[PDB]
Amino acid sequence: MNTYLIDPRKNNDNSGERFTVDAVDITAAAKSAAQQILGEEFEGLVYRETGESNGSGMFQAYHHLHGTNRTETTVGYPFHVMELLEH
Repeated sequence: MNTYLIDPRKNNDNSGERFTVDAVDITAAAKSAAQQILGEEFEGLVYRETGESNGSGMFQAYHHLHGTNRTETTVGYPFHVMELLEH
């Protein structure tokens, strides 16, 4: 298990409020972060907008728009996910 530092960025009006999640890897961390930012009703996934694969970067959540038959839509604004070593 690893720890990741989450900055919700525009999701909290760039207030500077940040928090951590625990996850096995960065993509799992980004999904957990999206669930925390967007609330219990969010079910979806995330894709990467910045950074190297398996490394820190900006992520964007998306989901299937309920009531429709096809196609994804983004949810929320991008947020940052960073590996964090705890002591």
